Amino acid sequence: NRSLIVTTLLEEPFVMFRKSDRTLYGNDRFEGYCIDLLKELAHILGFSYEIRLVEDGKYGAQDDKGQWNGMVKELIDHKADLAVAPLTITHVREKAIDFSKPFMTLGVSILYRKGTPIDSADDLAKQTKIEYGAVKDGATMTFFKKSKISTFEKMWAFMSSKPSALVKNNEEGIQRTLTADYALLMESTTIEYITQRNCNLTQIGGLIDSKGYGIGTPMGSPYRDKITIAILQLQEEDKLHIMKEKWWRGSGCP
Ligand SMILES: CNC(=O)CC[C@H](C[C@H](N)C(=O)O)C(=O)O
Ligand SMILES: [Cl-]
Ligand SMILES: [K+]
Ligand SMILES: [K+]
Repeated sequence: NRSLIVTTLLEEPFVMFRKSDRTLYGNDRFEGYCIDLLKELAHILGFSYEIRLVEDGKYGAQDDKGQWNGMVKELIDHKADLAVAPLTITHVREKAIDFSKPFMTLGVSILYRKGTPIDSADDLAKQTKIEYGAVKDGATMTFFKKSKISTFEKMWAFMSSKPSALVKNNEEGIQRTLTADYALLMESTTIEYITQRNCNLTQIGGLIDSKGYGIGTPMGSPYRDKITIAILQLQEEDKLHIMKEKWWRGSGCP
């Protein structure tokens, strides 16, 4: 009956500061695919919300003692009711929080400058001249850390010995690919957005795995089921496809 606390972080084109001459405040500060999604869920389900940026700016991972951070920790501590963001649904996380059914499907792939004609992950793993890494404390990093696939094991070994291989966020990571001989391990629908706008960057290879984004909730949340059905209904009508086209719609690359 109360407004729901929504945790998030800034990530183009999912959650961004809207442009204005005015100083903005409250929910009005934000726009993007997840905000559009949040509005539709709120309309369909009849709830209100207050959006808050997660203080540590992280999605969430476990430390050596097994303690979480990021939005995942916000849910665990019940400081937020929902995590509305491009939050990857993973089995390791389902151990701490719950998820709606996925609202978007994606996979891990490679972002790299057009040039050295690498064609796959295997090529990166067998060398060190081209450094590579991932966003710290995100799903992609954790995927590598936990993998039993020989190649990805080789990659994690490399990433974790190399001090700045793992970057604070996408913005930092993308910049590194543009200024250093560096490849970023990143999620594919994001790679898609970036390579349409940065014509010297490209995706290398295809998708190495396949997973989903979902809305996070505290374990046992009373909103989770209701969110899932609304999401399912949005997909049936191709609305999430249309919504994506809206925010990915950009000026192409020769
Ligand atoms: C769409 N957001 C990003 O690419 C930022 C980092 C992401 C965050 C990831 N979806 C996660 O849930 O931890 C990643 O680790 O690949
Ligand atoms: Cl905030
Ligand atoms: K402003
Ligand atoms: K209300």
